[PDB]
Amino acid sequence: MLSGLNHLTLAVSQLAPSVAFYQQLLGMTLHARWDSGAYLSCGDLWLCLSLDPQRRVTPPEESDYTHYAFSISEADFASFAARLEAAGVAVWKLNRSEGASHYFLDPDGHKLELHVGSLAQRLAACREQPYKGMVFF
Amino acid sequence: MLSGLNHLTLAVSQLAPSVAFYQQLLGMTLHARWDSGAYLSCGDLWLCLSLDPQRRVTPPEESDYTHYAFSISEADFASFAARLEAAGVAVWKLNRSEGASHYFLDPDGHKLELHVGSLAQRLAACREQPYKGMVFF
Ligand SMILES: C[C@H](O)c1ccc([N+](=O)[O-])cc1
Ligand SMILES: [Mn+2]
Ligand SMILES: [Mn+2]
Repeated sequence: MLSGLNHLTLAVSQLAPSVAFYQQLLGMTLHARWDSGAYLSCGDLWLCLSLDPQRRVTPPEESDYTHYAFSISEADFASFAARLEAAGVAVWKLNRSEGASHYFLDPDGHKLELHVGSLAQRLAACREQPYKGMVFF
Repeated sequence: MLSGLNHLTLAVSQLAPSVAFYQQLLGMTLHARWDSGAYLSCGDLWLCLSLDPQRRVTPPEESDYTHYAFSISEADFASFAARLEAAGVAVWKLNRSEGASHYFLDPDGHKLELHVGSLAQRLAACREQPYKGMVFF
């Protein structure tokens, strides 16, 4: 059967600024780069950045809610979010509707998130403060 | 420090066919559903489906190469691909890289992939036959 996410591939319009964002600013590990892409890891996540002439720099009001959240500990969350803010990283959401989260954009407008907590923790939180119509299986 | 992918959220235009696709066709575990979304898991992956009236059913020629690959074993690959084919799921790309891959579309045009093989396997293949301009770190 399917066993998890093998990799996340993000199309990018300019390879070098995107590598710098994920490696230098977000601290991911860069394993290789080539003329049209790069391979990084973030813990067990395999991230591929793929140079794509079709990728457009997309304002957050023009894209849907599809987004990619990265795990961070409770101890590191606030200072990492504040560092992104001080570095001028654009945002896209302010209301914490799914717990402790910081919502920010990559150079092409990919919607990213820092989040503290697991699915199990979110389900437990939702039992106390459920979303409208929520059912648990 | 970021420790992994916390969750993947896909905006969907119609919640019921998306739940059917991810839970029933793709075999993911449904943990909760509410009026405007659902939480599923696939191995370690926390997947959120978020009902979004801004999501367009998007032909693959009109979206960039951003895509989401799920892990499957080599032994299970061919029968899972055949299941998707029987269900009429559209393919958006043929495989031309190392490791088995099946490139398929979700009901809204999200670009998905079944892939066999790890980052370590890919890096090993690349060291033997580097892409144009490839540098390792
Ligand atoms: C911008 C310049 O071409 C360049 C800088 C750095 C790398 N690298 O670390 O592999 C590649 C290419
Ligand atoms: Mn999220
Ligand atoms: Mn891929």
